[PDB]
Amino acid sequence: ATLKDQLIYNLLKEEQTPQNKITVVGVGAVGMACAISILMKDLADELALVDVIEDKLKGEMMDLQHGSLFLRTPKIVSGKDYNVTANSKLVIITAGARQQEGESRLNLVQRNVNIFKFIIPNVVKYSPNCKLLIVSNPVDILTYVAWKISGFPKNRVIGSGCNLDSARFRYLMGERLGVHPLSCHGWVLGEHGDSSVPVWSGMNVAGVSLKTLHPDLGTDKDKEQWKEVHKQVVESAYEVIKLKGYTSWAIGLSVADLAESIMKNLRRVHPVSTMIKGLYGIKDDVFLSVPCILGQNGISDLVKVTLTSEEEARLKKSADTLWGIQKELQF
Amino acid sequence: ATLKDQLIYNLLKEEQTPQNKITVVGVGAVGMACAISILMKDLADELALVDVIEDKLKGEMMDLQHGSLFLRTPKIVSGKDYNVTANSKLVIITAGARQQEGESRLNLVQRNVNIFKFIIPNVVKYSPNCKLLIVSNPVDILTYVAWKISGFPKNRVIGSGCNLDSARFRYLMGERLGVHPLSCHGWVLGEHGDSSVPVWSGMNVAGVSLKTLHPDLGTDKDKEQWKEVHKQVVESAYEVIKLKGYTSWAIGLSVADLAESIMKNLRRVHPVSTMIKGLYGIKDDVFLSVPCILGQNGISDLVKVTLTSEEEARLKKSADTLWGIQKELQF
Amino acid sequence: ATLKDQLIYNLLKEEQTPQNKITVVGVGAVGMACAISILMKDLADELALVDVIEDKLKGEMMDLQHGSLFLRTPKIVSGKDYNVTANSKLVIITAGARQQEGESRLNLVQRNVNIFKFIIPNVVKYSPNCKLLIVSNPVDILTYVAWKISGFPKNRVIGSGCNLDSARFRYLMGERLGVHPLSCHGWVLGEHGDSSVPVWSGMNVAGVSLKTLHPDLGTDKDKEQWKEVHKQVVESAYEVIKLKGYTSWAIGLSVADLAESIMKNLRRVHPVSTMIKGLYGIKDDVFLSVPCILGQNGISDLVKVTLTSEEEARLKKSADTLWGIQKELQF
Amino acid sequence: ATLKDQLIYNLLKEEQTPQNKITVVGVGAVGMACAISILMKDLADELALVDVIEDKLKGEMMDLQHGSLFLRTPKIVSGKDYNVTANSKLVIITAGARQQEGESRLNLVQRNVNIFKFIIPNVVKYSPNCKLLIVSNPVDILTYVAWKISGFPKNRVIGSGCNLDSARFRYLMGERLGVHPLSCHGWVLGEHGDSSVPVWSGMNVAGVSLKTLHPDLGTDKDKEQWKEVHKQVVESAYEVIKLKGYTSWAIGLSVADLAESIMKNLRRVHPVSTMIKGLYGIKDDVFLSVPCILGQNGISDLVKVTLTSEEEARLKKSADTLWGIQKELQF
Repeated sequence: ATLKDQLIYNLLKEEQTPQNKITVVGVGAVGMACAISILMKDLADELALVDVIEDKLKGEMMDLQHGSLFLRTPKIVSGKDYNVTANSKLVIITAGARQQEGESRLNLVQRNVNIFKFIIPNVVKYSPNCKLLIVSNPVDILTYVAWKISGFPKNRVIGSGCNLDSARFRYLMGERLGVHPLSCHGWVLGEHGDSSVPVWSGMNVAGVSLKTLHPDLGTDKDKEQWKEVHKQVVESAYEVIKLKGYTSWAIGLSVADLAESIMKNLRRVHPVSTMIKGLYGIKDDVFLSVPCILGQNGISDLVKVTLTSEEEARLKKSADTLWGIQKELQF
Repeated sequence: ATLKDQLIYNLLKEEQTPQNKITVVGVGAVGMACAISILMKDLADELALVDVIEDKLKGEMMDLQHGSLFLRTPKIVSGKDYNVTANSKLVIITAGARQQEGESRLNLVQRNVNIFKFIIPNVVKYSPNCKLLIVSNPVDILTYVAWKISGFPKNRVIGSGCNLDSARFRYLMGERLGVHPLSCHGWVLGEHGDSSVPVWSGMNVAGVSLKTLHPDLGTDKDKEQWKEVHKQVVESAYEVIKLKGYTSWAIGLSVADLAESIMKNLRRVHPVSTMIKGLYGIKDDVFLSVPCILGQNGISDLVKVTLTSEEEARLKKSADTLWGIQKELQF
Repeated sequence: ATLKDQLIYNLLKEEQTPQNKITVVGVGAVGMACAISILMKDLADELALVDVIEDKLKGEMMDLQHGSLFLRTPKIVSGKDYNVTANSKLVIITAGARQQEGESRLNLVQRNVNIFKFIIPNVVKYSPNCKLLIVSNPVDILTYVAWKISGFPKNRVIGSGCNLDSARFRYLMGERLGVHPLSCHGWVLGEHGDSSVPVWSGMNVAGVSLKTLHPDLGTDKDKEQWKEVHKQVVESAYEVIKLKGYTSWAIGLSVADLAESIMKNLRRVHPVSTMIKGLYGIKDDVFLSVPCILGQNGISDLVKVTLTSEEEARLKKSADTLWGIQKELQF
Repeated sequence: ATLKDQLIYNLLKEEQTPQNKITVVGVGAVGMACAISILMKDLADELALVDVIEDKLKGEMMDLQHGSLFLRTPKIVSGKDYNVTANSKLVIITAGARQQEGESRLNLVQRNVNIFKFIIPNVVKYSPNCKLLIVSNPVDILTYVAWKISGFPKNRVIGSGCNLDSARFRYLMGERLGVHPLSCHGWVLGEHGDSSVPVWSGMNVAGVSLKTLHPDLGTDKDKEQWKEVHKQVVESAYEVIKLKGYTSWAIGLSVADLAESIMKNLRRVHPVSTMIKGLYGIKDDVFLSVPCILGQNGISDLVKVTLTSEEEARLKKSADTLWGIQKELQF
């Protein structure tokens, strides 16, 4: 008899079905940051990695596996075939084309659509009940694309949206005030990136309205120039990209935070990208970041934030731009 | 009055001395894996990053800072000047030279020595009471170098040594037996890399000696070829390097495990590289991996593993090789 | 419209089926220690508490609920009706009768049987696929009882058995050696309590056999009297009971450790009580503690520990005693 | 040579100085709930327990020690002599007299003063640099007493105050709205207990003011009777006490949350009891709960919450009552 059979008496042939499985698609810096963050928060009993570059994929998988002693996620697998993703509760999509210099936004989105036309039906085939969390940029449009291709109901297709931007906002707020960002409250909503909307009316510490204490907050008459905070939020990513080449750690952490609300059914509120038609005067199928209640069924509820006519106007303009692109897309 | 002063009443101007500070030197893939692993285990109240490449350094720092909302380490700093490292309890060195094409080993090692002649006195100046953890390769030699340059007592200079190799060994063992590596015990000792020694006599599950059940275990007559496991331990790292270009996650996790024993004064036993002269038959000032008890004073105690004459012979040969290299070095 | 409906837009009416639910039966000190340990390790998305004393039950539930802000288990429920336990993955039984003055052991055990005849079919009705973890004393016998009543296969009925005794053993060993118990290995097997068997041959640090270094280890000629360690393992529990009235924290922590292996499918090895007929020379349907691999299907595999004829004799004597009691029982 | 000395080579005689030590005074249900919560959050490298009932104290200590394998706090000690508390960073006081039926508030406070006159100088003697966290009831007065006796500056004497009441408020808010309490914001301030002040103006989700959406919020004209939420907060403890005899778990969790901000220097904002003279028109040395920034030096800063004249009036009346008692105290 083998050493194993001398040492160990087997009771069960186990038809291994994963109970809390997560898949990350794309093993670039973003995908791997998501993976390590997920592994270190014990959110999954099985982690699957998928990418088209087989050697890099295998290398990342093995590197993680070699750290198993220090983790509590007993199964880490990878493959270019989507059968490795079967029965995932949550599938995180980070794959996508990188925008070349002089490439139009439309062209970039169409390249990503061509990628998603392959990824999404494969994901859906093997995990028809999963939640989709889209991290790939441009996230609002790509969440829309994932939604269109998957045929999933809207509660189950979520874009990372302005979750990280809101985290950055709160970090900068905390630095200005000398308070941990957990205790600084403020929301960045709408379209991820330059057009996002900082909701000044909601910024507070301990329930104290900053806008109330300082009525010129976020305006051009503001002597403390709080507008810059938002400008910094918008530009931070660029700066990080200018400095180290890309951004990864912060995105990975924010994505793991989302994953945690979903996998643990927390019903926390996160600013994520969701199908917003019928709100704020928006009449098209577009996805924008609003505060959403996240749980085991994805987005169950939305918070209705009261906005100024100017803030609503920004949202509508974003919706118009997004739709102007989306209607050109070939599925 | 400013918004801050309308919102916040200050009681104290605080000369904040960090109480649980860790420094990582080198922000390549290894250093950043160490940093993220440390941040996600809440081991430090302040993390300092140091490197000579300033833009990359700043970018990595900012990327981590942007995730502050999701972390419990309130201060992350960086700089090329070592004054940012002041008052660290633990300093982790991952920096080192990369071997150029056609450069001899002695030359490469000498370049690392010259680098350490700058790094180490700077580290010691600002944190004279710290523990030094050397991760840079070749790790046994560079740990010797750090020890010589720092003038620290030997309990406070630790090389990562065979900690990860032992973790890999336990992973592979776990895969062969169908058991989590936490419950599979086995030690890889001696010189990190090709010359390491798998201590077959200690391999066990639930205290059951595998060698006793299978006396040919690890020999050439072993029909199950357990030798291959050790071979894979040695080679897997090369494989990962061939597949993805480098290794990072597993080393980061194992280093964070070491850091955890040190920062929490756990007195767990880890196979790390220590100045082993006067034990195990070793007669030169060399560092080799043995099981060490790690706590807040670094290595306070060593486990004396009973070895066969053949295992002892391998350790002595490693010591002779290491000393043969070290005596060529100029300090 | 209500405030909620002005604030929140609902997308979904959710039939929420909990995905990682745990039930604790009995809210005495042991049950509540288990509950708090489970809540602080984030093992469950729903925790159900059950007991016959309704006011105490409700109070404990509310007290836990009031700490929800500090926890990551979004649903805590309680009730005397077992419908609150529906769809549990793991059900932990701590309930049992207390021996009255002048009541025989057989009588006490029979009362526990009669209690289990109510509890177990109710548990099974609402969670037919759960794992049962029996903590109630006398644990080997009551685990047998739960197994008989439930009709579950043996992989799914687990007694806490000698898990805590082994933890205590490793603590005492750690105290003697100056090493954390995580790095001190030793197994207490067989019948929980006075008759348990310390397996001296497996006691080790870093794979170094203590028995090999010290052949008299655990015998009567042992000048260091390591036997006393086992004695203390047996007696410490009495001592704690004499000192504070009962024991709770350590058992709660050890049970949460078991739960963690089960809920996360870890396949770690734990010394738990399992139906051991056909192994270790045992010929009756009795439960004894051996090292078991624990995962999502309960006990999937057992480690076959090499024992001396004397150790085997002790196990057989325990089996005969247990069967001698069990055959008097009426189901 | 002993087995230990054969197995282990000692490098260091360690003058053991704790780096992150916490003391809990009082091992009643509250003290032990604090202790288990602290142990499970890895906030201390050493935990000291102190109480006057020696057998109960020893029993609790041993019970915790037996769970060491499952914890990462390597030293747990206890004693009636305060020398066991030496060099604590944080000392949590839960000891105190229990109010008898018909005992006046003044008489109860004086009994507690007599207890504190023994406890506090002993604590201060052995840990002159510690932060004091007073949990004993009535907490506002006893924090004042601890402050007077210790001679500590006010940043270093903190009362648990309305931290738990605010947590309960947020729990109830979450239940009314279907949102996790982490995402529900609301503050209970002032005097702990019936006279506490729910700050309706600050209640919000995602920065959306509930008071703005529902102007009658918290008034007698409120058709949804949100006032009841506060009444429930006030009464919850009584109910829990009526049901199970006392309250423990929630307090333990909230206290551990405070301890975490202090031990990790987080600078989070918590509603804790602090010396409030010179604010809200208060002219006496009284302690009330306001939002405080908590870190390694205790309370470094206060948030200035804008209150209505009615809310201020409630605070002033509380201050008057507290002072009316405090001026009768004999030190």
